[PDB]
Amino acid sequence: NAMSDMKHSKLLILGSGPAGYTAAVYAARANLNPVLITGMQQGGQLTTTTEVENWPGDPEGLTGPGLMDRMKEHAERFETEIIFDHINEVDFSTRPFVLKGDAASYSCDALIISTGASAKYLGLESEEAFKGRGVSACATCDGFFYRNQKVAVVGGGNTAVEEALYLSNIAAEVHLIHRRDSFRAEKILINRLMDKVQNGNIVLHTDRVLDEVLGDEMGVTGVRLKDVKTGGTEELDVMGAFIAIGHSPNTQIFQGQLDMKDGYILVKSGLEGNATQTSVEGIFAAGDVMDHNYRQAITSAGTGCMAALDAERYLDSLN
Amino acid sequence: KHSKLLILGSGPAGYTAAVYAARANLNPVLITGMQQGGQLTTTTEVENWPGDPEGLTGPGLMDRMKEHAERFETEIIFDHINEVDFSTRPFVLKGDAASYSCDALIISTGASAKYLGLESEEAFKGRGVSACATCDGFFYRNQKVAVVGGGNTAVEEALYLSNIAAEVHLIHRRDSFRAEKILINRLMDKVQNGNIVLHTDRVLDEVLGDEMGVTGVRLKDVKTGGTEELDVMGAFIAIGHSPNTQIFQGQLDMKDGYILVKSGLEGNATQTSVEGIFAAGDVMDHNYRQAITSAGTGCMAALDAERYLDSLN
Ligand SMILES: Cc1cc2nc3c(=O)[nH]c(=O)nc-3n(C[C@H](O)[C@H](O)[C@H](O)COP(=O)(O)OP(=O)(O)OC[C@H]3O[C@@H](n4cnc5c(N)ncnc54)[C@H](O)[C@@H]3O)c2cc1C
Ligand SMILES: Cc1cc2nc3c(=O)[nH]c(=O)nc-3n(C[C@H](O)[C@H](O)[C@H](O)COP(=O)(O)OP(=O)(O)OC[C@H]3O[C@@H](n4cnc5c(N)ncnc54)[C@H](O)[C@@H]3O)c2cc1C
Ligand SMILES: NC(=O)c1ccc[n+]([C@@H]2O[C@H](COP(=O)([O-])OP(=O)(O)OC[C@H]3O[C@@H](n4cnc5c(N)ncnc54)[C@H](OP(=O)(O)O)[C@@H]3O)[C@@H](O)[C@H]2O)c1
Ligand SMILES: NC(=O)c1ccc[n+]([C@@H]2O[C@H](COP(=O)([O-])OP(=O)(O)OC[C@H]3O[C@@H](n4cnc5c(N)ncnc54)[C@H](OP(=O)(O)O)[C@@H]3O)[C@@H](O)[C@H]2O)c1
Ligand SMILES: C[As](C)(=O)[O-]
Ligand SMILES: C[As](C)(=O)[O-]
Ligand SMILES: [K+]
Ligand SMILES: [K+]
Repeated sequence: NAMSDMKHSKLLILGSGPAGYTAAVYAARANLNPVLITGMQQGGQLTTTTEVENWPGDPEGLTGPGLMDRMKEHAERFETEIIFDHINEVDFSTRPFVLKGDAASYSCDALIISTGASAKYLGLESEEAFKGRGVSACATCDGFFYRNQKVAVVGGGNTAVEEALYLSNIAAEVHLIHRRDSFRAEKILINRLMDKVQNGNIVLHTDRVLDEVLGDEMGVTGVRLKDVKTGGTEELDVMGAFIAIGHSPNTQIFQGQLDMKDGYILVKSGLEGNATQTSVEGIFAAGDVMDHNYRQAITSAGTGCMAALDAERYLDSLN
Repeated sequence: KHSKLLILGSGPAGYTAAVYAARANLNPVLITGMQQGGQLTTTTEVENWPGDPEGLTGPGLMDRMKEHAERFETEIIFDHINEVDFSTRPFVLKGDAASYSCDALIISTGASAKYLGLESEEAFKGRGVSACATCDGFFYRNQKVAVVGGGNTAVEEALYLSNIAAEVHLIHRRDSFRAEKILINRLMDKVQNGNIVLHTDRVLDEVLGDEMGVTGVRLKDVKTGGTEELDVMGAFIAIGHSPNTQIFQGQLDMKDGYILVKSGLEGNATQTSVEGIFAAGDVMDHNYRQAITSAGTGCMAALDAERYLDSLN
């Protein structure tokens, strides 16, 4: 443990997802000697999915972990300095910028924020009570515990549908709960889903919200659903409940210091360059932390590249 | 031939759009244009496509993108659009022999090499003036050649030619280059220890040659106006690219040839000034112009179009 013998670098990148690692590749080739803080989820959100089929140019068989191992190797090839830490506090009122991690503090002249997003929970007291004892937000992490069991999935987007598909090969049955009667997942995934609904072991509970997670002193034994149209409730017996209701941008540490809207970092955007510039000159943002609309790996990688070229131009304008 | 979605262009923006459109069950039809695979098919080394191991080549990446689009059953058509009508719905586009219509359109027709516009430069095209080093470089085996330009393309072309030609004369109107720093390091190693010669603070004043082709160039000093002559067998022009938008003039809002799009943080960012027409890649980006950013906006254009098509019912 050190006393603010701060590590200074010209360019600091927060995050080890596709935006952060693409930013590193471009910044290293620009001779910026980037330093990248991985955060607690090394490799980012893709490391919890098993198949990526829309990373353009890859043959059948890519996995999430596989792509992000390649991305780390690529940043390392250009001598990116990669540090396993997690930033818990920042000071952007001062130059150089100061970021406090759990291991050390860091300072920089330019900062790329690509801290991505974390799984959202419903915010129920019973959901919180059963976390780790049958409530989970990560099906690849916890699915194998439910072999031949009944499990629930809550949500109606790409993550929920993918998690229900993944669990259907492990669990005896998957109860997919969603508050409307149609899904916003990719159509190819909806086709796979509906094939398992009519021929397989997925059961739909549309127009439902999770009212309460039910359980004993050991863990989950069911969920109560509420009909969104009538207010009536029913019970479903399951041993596990996977929460797949979206991801929230990881921006809590920047509150009050960057312009933000609904937790997303605002950037210049536009067609005239400097499109990833935040409200603080010299701080740029890339990936899911500033995109509430597209939220793909390829679009995250693309804005990661833009943040590195923006930062390079900004640092060049200093000297 | 009608389709819900037509994509113009077989570069990384077009093919990423096709992958996403195909997975959205839109049955995309993609027109390749004349340069099948796009600009990247003319570079030998791609080192900043994130996640690829050492040794990726342009044609190799673009072969992979095409297979990816084919896997999801994109319909890929070798044709080139010479005329469009956007005042009608569905939109109508005319290729070399057949006509196409669509309810939604993604334009990702990229950019093509600019020439200086000199009379002698025009006169010697195909006879020693070229804008593509990997297409023509083999013809100058152990010869002296010139490259004009100061960006990533000119520096990469001078480096590529330096393994083929005896001497490469790199001509640029300032004394520093705007290429990636790692490429400038490689260039300066071959300047000090190899067969590349810098002619900084120079512009190409005239291409010289005989009845068969180029035999020299006249350079002009940008500070004094004095001139000198260089003996070369070939001149490669690498002064940037210009967006392939001529066929859209008068039907989409444009600025300097770039198609304008909504942009912004609220979605529909690739929407042009015509509802149901979207643009992605180098046709709408004059600032970043990389394969990875083109792929990203091709993804956005496919998701914008899917929402548009859904809204029709
Ligand atoms: C289950 C699942 C499946 C998916 N499948 C696909 C798919 O098939 N195709 C696709 O295109 N997209 C997919 N996505 C989306 C894709 O994962 C994201 O769009 C992409 O990962 C976003 O990249 P990013 O770099 O912005 O953020 P992330 O990948 O979220 O990475 C953010 C990084 O920031 C770091 N970080 C966070 N907070 C801090 C802090 N305080 N200090 C330092 N570092 C921090 C994290 O540790 C992480 O490394 C999927 C997502 C999920 C959850
Ligand atoms: C020599 C060179 C080296 C490069 N190296 C790199 C690199 O290492 N890394 C990197 O990231 N980027 C590199 N780039 C840039 C990269 O090539 C572009 O950013 C990217 O190709 C743009 O993709 P795109 O799909 O927008 O356009 P393009 O790849 O240009 O594709 C446009 C497509 O549209 C088609 N088209 C044109 N007109 C019509 C029409 N009327 N009808 C139908 N179709 C039409 C064309 O046939 C072509 O298929 C390089 C470029 C060059 C020239
Ligand atoms: N294969 C892939 O490309 C892939 C895989 C995973 C993720 N992604 C991308 O990553 C992003 C995140 O995906 P996601 O599915 O995690 O999020 P998402 O697209 O935001 O979906 C959230 C789903 O949960 C529902 N929901 C949200 N809050 C809720 C609440 N409090 N109670 C009940 N239901 C709630 C939403 O319902 P409504 O529909 O009623 O709002 C929606 O169906 C998306 O852009 C996605 O496309 C892509
Ligand atoms: N490795 C890669 O990532 C890679 C490889 C190739 C291309 N690209 C990208 O694709 C885009 C296109 O690059 P590019 O190099 O083709 O074009 P560019 O970036 O526009 O550079 C054009 C170069 O030519 C010079 N120039 C322009 N017009 C001129 C004229 N009339 N006479 C003399 N000189 C002239 C410019 O000089 P000034 O500098 O004096 O303006 C500049 O040096 C770029 O954004 C580039 O980074 C990337
Ligand atoms: C709206 As702003 C100050 O983040 O460019
Ligand atoms: C920039 As516009 C007129 O296409 O919204
Ligand atoms: K996935
Ligand atoms: K290249």
